[PDB]
Amino acid sequence: YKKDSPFHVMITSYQLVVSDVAYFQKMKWQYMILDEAQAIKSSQSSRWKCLLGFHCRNRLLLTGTPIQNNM
DNA sequence: TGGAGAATCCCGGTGCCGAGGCCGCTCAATTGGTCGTAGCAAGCTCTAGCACCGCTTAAACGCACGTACGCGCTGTCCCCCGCGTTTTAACCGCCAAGGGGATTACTCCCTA
Repeated sequence: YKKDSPFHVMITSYQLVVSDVAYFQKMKWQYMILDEAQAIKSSQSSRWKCLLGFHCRNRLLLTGTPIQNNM
């Protein structure tokens, strides 16, 4: 997108990237941020399984408590 | 027959919204191979379906005859229609609630 574009940064709930996943996986993302990435900490979670498969160049996991319960 | 008026048509204008077409994906239809079987073909039995004959009688049928019931015809009325006034509540819009369900979190113990 260039500066003349309908949007630049989109902000979304973890609830919607799962619910609207079929719309999200039909688009190509130039960068991704994940606030409180402890939400992604479980590999059996759909929000992990969904966001794993997003077509994105670069990703940040923002967290303050990375280690959590287990390796 | 005529007529007036009320009801229905038709013609043109406006709008909206849903049908028909386009695009992504997927997943469910198709290709190719294996294996079992099931139902198709032959052969045997003999079951019961068909045909025929002769007797019996009881069910059918032609006709007599009446009277019981179908239907047109008259009278009445009352009760349902048609139309004007009154009233209500059906329809629409917009917000609210919550209630259900699927995902996520984290311990505890069954079971492999």
